[PDB]
This record gives sequence, C-alpha cells and structure tokens, in this order.
Amino acid sequence: PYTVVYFPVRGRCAALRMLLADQGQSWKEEVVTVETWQEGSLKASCLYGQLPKFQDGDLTLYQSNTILRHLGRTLGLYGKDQQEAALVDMVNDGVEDLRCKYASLIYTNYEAGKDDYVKALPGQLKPFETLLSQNQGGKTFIVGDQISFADYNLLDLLLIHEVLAPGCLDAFPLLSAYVGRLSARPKLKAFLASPEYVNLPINGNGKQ
Amino acid sequence: PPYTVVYFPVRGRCAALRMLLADQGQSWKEEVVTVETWQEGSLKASCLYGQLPKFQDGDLTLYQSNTILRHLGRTLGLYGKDQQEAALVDMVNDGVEDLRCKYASLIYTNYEAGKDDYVKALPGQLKPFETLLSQNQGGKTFIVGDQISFADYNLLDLLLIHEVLAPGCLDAFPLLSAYVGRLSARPKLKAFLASPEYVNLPINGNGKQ
Ligand SMILES: N[C@@H](CCC(=O)N[C@@H](CS)C(=O)NCC(=O)O)C(=O)O
Ligand SMILES: N[C@@H](CCC(=O)N[C@@H](CS)C(=O)NCC(=O)O)C(=O)O
Ligand SMILES: O=[N+]([O-])c1ccc(SCCCCCCO)c2nonc12
Ligand SMILES: O=[N+]([O-])c1ccc(SCCCCCCO)c2nonc12
Repeated sequence: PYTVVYFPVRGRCAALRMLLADQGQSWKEEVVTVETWQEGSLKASCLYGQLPKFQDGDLTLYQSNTILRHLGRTLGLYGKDQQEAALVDMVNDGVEDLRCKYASLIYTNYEAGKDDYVKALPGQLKPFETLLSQNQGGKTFIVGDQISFADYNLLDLLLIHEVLAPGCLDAFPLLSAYVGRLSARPKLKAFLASPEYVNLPINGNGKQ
Repeated sequence: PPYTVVYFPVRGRCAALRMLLADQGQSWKEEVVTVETWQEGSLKASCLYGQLPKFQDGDLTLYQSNTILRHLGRTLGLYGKDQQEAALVDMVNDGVEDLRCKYASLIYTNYEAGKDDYVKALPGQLKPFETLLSQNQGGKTFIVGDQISFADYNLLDLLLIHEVLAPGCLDAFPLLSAYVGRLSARPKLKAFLASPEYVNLPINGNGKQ
C-alpha cells in the first residue's frame, strides 16, 4: 500500500494522485498542515527538507518526479521499450520545466508577471501539441499507444493552465481532445469529480 | 559514432553526460553551435523546447539533459541493480537538478547581487548528498548502491562547479570531498577531465563561475 504525505493542496501531488486513481490503486493521505510544518520536526526529517514524501511499503521516497517514475516503472507506465522510455522522460522533463515557471509565477510574481506569462504561454504549449501530432495523429497518448506517468503529469499541467488562462488550448485541437479523452477515463473522471480533488486548492497561496 | 552531442561551446548541462560517456569508454561526436547560428533562429525553432542540448542516438533525437542522462543510464546499465535502486537513483538526480537550477539562476540572472546569499545557503543544499553517502557503505562507494549510476556523474559535476564557485565548500563534508577525489581518479574520467576537450571549454556561457 501507498502513503502520500503532503500539504492540503493539489500542487506537486496532483499528477501522481491522478495516476494512482486511474490505475485503481489504493492509497492513504497524510495531510500536513502549515502549522505542523512550521513546527519543524517533519521538515528536518525530509531528505531535501520538502514534501511530497511517499511511502511504498518499506520504501520511502522524496521528489515528485521520482514518485511518478517509480509508479511508472513498477506499474508498467513507462513505454514499451527503452526508446519510448526516453521519449516519456523527454515529455516529463518538459512538463517539469513549465511547472517550475508556473510555480515561480504563482508564488513569487503573480501580479506583475501574469501578463507576460500568459503572452508567452502559446509558445510553451505548442511543443506538446507537436508531440501529439507526431504520435498516431494525437489519437492516443503522449508517447506510444499506452498511457505513461508523463500523460498524468502533462494532463495536470494542461488543467491548471486552463484555470490560469481560460481558452489557452483553443488553438490546439490535439491537446484539447487529449484533455477531454483522458479526463473521461472512468476512474479518472470519478476522481476528478470527487471532493477529494475539487475541494483542494491548486496552490498553497490561494492563487491560480 | 552512434551518439551526437549538439551544444554551445560550454560545459554547462552537457558536462555530466560527457563525463558518463568518456568514463564508459563510448565514442561520440560533438556538434558545436555558435552564438550567431543560434541567433539566426532556424536551429532553435527546430528544437522541441527551443533549447539545447540536443542528442542523437542513431535516428533517436532527444532533448532535455536529464532525459539524455536517463537514456544513457538505462542503455549502459547505470540505473541501479533493481527497481528500488532505480527509484533511489532518480531521487538523487532530481535533487541534483534542483540545486543546478538554483546555480544556473545565480550564474545567469543574479551573480553579483546573489552570490553572498547563495554561498551562505550552500552547506544546507549540499548536506543531503553527504547524508546519502553516509547511509550507503559509509560513503566509500557510490551515491546509490555498489555500482556507478548516471546520478553519480551528475552529482560529481555539481560538486566540481560548486568548488569553483565557493572554494572549500566541501571542507564541511568529508564524504563528499573523498567522493569527488575518488570518482575523478577513475582512469578514463581522469584522462577526460585533464583533456583540452574538457579544459578549454568554460563552465558557463557568460564567463561567470
Ligand atoms: N523538486 C521537488 C520540490 C518539492 C517542493 O517544492 N516542495 C514544496 C511544496 S510543493 C515544499 O515542501 N515547500 C516547503 C518548504 O520548503 O519548506 C519535488 O518535485 O518534489
Ligand atoms: N530543462 C533543460 C534546460 C535546457 C537549457 O536551459 N538550455 C539552454 C542552454 S543550457 C539554452 O538552450 N538556452 C538558449 C535559449 O533558450 O535560447 C535541460 O535540462 O536540458
Ligand atoms: O511546487 N512549488 O514550487 C510549490 C508548491 C507548493 C507550495 S505550498 C507549501 C505551503 C507550506 C508553506 C511553506 C512555503 O515555503 C509552495 N510554496 O513555494 N513553492 C511551492
Ligand atoms: O542551464 N542553464 O539555465 C543555462 C545554461 C547555459 C546557458 S548559455 C547559452 C548561450 C546561448 C545564448 C545566446 C544569446 O542569444 C544559459 N543561458 O541561460 N540559462 C542557461
């Protein structure tokens, strides 16, 4: 069984939660309040002084993308071969890059930086549209014909950007259809509709 | 060679993967991209995320430095002995990437104003890797398990460039210090690090270090 240790926010656990839900995996949520975190003891015990912390039986992991890659590896969501595995990494690293830019905006420069960020957004999303266009016309997944951890990470990136800049996918038919298609997967649909997801803020500072 | 590295004339985000290839006795081609060629725009427009490095393994074209590291890691058997070790290797590399991003931000956006604060924060940033070494065979081997991983090469570069930025930063970290000496002494890697191919490239693209 799995345990997710995190703040009461979607943030960097959103993608891995979607993965677990869609894959019909059970997990426990250990919700850490800001007050508990500010006490200091849990933070000091964390490898890089940060969350998420993740438990897979006796194995304890840190780093959101390590968790995603671990679940991808152990559950067979990492491409069909080494070639696809490399492409999956390439997508995920791209998602991470834009997530970092997004987080920087949200937490450090929302008011002054939003206009420039949204203006630059089309150019940041186009690589993912291009990737879909080059994989079976964008009719399946981001890499190959089976779902990967990168799909869940990209899906979250796209969902949070729809909130930040409504209509940001309108120019991108493959990304638009991809979001709708993945979101309609029965277990994922149910999770995305649940208060467990809906009633958490996207970020920790009330900005989105 | 089956491998091609496409990059600016700098060490930067290719240093670790080059060390990996050299230490593993692999052949590769270097394709150098000048400031002018980059400013022209055509190569940049053709890159997936508009950035370098670009890497070729036969007809497989990759972008993203850590994607290249993981690809070489998997293919050359530098990704742990099993699934659990693979996760630990990823955990290390993600930590290295996190600090590398902070390093790059200092170098390229805020060197003069940010250096003092960065160097003050540095011991707290390096400590986790010392901790990991201490919990793995007393720090006498590698960062994860008893065989070298792509994370070792990435960590090694991170440590080398930080010793240039903050001389003596590893004085506080005996295991990290010995680790750098040990890995740097690996014969193929030692030869590569001493070679014009490595030495005559700057660490960064703006002449800061
Ligand atoms: N590279 C890390 C970063 C994790 C991170 O930024 N953690 C934040 C929340 S998403 C945190 O624990 N902030 C609290 C702190 O640093 O004190 C990952 O992917 O997990
Ligand atoms: N996430 C990327 C970052 C790549 C990157 O920041 N590339 C820089 C050189 S290291 C670049 O191409 N800058 C030129 C530009 O953006 O025009 C990776 O790991 O490869
Ligand atoms: O992915 N992030 O950069 C990130 C996620 C979540 C949060 S919310 C964490 C709330 C706990 C309070 C401590 C904030 O440093 C972040 N705060 O600064 N960067 C954050
Ligand atoms: O890893 N980096 O963030 C990074 C590496 C190398 C460089 S140097 C690239 C030189 C090309 C610049 C050409 C000027 O139009 C970085 N510049 O900004 N971030 C950089």
